[PDB]
Amino acid sequence: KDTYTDRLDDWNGIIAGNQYYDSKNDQMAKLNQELEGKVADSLSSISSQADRIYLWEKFSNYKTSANLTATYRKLEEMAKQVTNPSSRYYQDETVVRTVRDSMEWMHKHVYNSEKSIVGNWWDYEIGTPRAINNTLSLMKEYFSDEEIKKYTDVIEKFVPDPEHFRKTTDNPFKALGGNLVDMGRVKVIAGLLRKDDQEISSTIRSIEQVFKLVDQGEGFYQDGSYIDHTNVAYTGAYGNVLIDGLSQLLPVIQKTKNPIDKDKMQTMYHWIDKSFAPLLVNGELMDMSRGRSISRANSEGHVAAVEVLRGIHRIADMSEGETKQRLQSLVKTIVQSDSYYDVFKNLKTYKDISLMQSLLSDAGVASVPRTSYLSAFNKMDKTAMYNAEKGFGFGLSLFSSRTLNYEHMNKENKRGWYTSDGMFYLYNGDLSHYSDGYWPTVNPYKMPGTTETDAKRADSDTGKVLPSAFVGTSKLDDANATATMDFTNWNQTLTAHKSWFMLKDKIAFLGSNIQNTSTDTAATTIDQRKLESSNPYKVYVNDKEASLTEQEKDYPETQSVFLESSDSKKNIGYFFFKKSSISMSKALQKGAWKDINEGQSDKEVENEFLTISQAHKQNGDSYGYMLIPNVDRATFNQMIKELESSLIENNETLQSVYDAKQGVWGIVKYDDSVSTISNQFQVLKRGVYTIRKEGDEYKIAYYNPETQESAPDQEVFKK
Ligand SMILES: CC(=O)N[C@@H]1[C@@H](O[C@@H]2OC(C(=O)O)=C[C@H](O)[C@H]2O)[C@H](O)[C@@H](CO)O[C@H]1O
Ligand SMILES: CC(=O)N[C@@H]1[C@@H](O[C@@H]2OC(C(=O)O)=C[C@H](O)[C@H]2O)[C@H](O)[C@@H](CO)O[C@H]1O
Ligand SMILES: C[As](C)(=O)[O-]
Ligand SMILES: C[As](C)(=O)[O-]
Ligand code: NA
Ligand code: NA
Repeated sequence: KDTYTDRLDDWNGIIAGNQYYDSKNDQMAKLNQELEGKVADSLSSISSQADRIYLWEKFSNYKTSANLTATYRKLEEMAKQVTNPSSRYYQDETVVRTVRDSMEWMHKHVYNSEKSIVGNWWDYEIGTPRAINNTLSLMKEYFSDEEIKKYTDVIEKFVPDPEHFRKTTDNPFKALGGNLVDMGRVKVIAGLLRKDDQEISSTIRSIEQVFKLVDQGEGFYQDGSYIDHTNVAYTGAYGNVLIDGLSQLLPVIQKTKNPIDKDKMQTMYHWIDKSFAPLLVNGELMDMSRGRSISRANSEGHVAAVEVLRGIHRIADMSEGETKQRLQSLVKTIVQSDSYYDVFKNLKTYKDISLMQSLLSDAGVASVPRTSYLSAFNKMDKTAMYNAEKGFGFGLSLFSSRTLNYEHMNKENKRGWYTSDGMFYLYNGDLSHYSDGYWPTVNPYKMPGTTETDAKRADSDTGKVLPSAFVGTSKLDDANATATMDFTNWNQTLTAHKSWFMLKDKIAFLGSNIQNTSTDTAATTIDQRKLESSNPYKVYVNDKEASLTEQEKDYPETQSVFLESSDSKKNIGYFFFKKSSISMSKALQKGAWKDINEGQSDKEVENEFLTISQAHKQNGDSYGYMLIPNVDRATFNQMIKELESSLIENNETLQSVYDAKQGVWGIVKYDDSVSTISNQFQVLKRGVYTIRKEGDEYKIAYYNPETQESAPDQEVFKK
């Protein structure tokens, strides 16, 4: 036909990839079989109505916008198979007619220009328009240009401006990040289908906004942080959509009359290296960056990581030289380190499957274990740490006056209340820990690392920002960093100076100035670990075996707790600097995804959890322990003797831990007094410090979380 048809061909090759199908290809045949099964269920349940109320009973209530998108996506699946020579529905007359009559019908009494948004705007402006564009693009050889325009006009009505969304509403918003990229998958493709040049260029010009790094608001930051929805850490969900979608569009956009400059897109590599890579551990995308996505059963950590990975791979594929090789190496190593999730379970197009296969089999592409790293995403109040030598990841989830604690929207993530109240994540040998139903079964009132009262919480509640701006991480190098959070709980009835000292192969948790003005009880959850019935843990308290029950047992005068597995890479030890009074329990916890996300299944799910907590019955209480993972029993026992005097101070104004072996100090100061440390030096400014001594020279890393600035050494360090 023309260049528009040419671009749409490229698009079809990216969103479906039928030209790349090979029946002898196992992974490919598996996706084909899934699509076959999907079309057969749709065609068999579609109402052979005499013009009935709906096309599919399951998606009948057209008041629930979700049903418009689900319906058109079923037609897209049909379009994918009708153009697949290997599908039993290839060129099938009844499927071609079902798709054509279904479009005329939906366009008749459900989705048209004379309609208004009912329910979610996203379905009307992104979900449905994408499914329609894809359906028409794939089956453009069965539709007339006039029919195509006819079926896309409704998209032009709901989405006429490539710069704003919710345009037909009373309060539209500027499109950026993930939503802006979907604006390209909506208007660039519809523009191609309609052969509308102004639409194409105006939309590509708008998408280019996505390449600019920001220092405020939504978007990617220089330090690797990604914020969306005003002030929510969102690299792992909206960022996913951003890279996933942009990578599909680029090859098509780059072949139109409005290609995008090569230096404008150079920031893509910054996202990959600074924003995405640090959040990927053993093939898992850290949940602290996925917002409300965590409450979706079909998008657990390893699954969400493939959206990013397939996006990175595409980018690598259209790159060249060492950039291509290096990105290739990045994707290869991450995928191969994932022994838990089969990457192919989330590569939904033949070209994506093909790319992955050749990548994994090309001996020319290096696949070397990733090195140690520590990212202080201070612009989104999150910190990611990875130790390659011992093999564990650590995630610190916080929030402040600059960021929302959790997102509960569209009935999703109803109980994420405390997922940012100083919650921590440990990524060890059990790659499935935060998967297999962790979210719907974890007790939402006892999120690991958090200090909270036992007051009941409502599902209808929504996120809040923190009163204090004193939240931040001072990074010294790839293995050492210190963080603090001037914590106040949701109803301002409890406070705590929570601090963390990341010291290469361990993390110290310090909390002081714990006050409670309410009548509820306060306690800090040391941990709530999801167990594997296959790899049971042998629990020790003070080095003596302990038998945990469903009922809470008290362990006063506890100096240590050790969780021993047959696999040392799953071991977790906790060393209490000062004998502490803790309680522990191991109980089967049940729940359903629908409990935390209305749109999910109410099918019962269950998992065994080991919970460790320390109550705080008096004002001015505190806690202090070192988390030491991946070492065996004897090594842990030897290490706690070494750390005997690692606690320097832990009060209302000063918290510090010293790593004698490393010669590294972690310090948090809440005021400007002169603090003398280990009779060696003095720190003089309120803020966060990570200091290392090398001979008589001192390496200083200082960060004032409030002003988001460091300071000349002579201002904060002395002697
Ligand atoms: C509360 C408000 O002003 N608007 C609500 C819609 O929110 C917009 O949605 C998104 C997005 O969905 O990515 C980004 C925008 O920043 C945000 O203002 C919301 O989607 C709908 C449906 O829940 O209700 C509006 O009131
Ligand atoms: C980032 C986010 O949560 N976006 C919401 C949509 O979720 C994404 O949907 C798709 C897609 O259908 O292509 C891909 C992603 O993995 C998933 O996170 C969600 O479907 C819609 C409708 O509820 O709302 C968006 O805000
Ligand atoms: C807003 As609601 C229904 O999830 O509680
Ligand atoms: C139902 As409710 C919001 O009280 O949990
Ligand atoms: Na309630
Ligand atoms: Na509710």
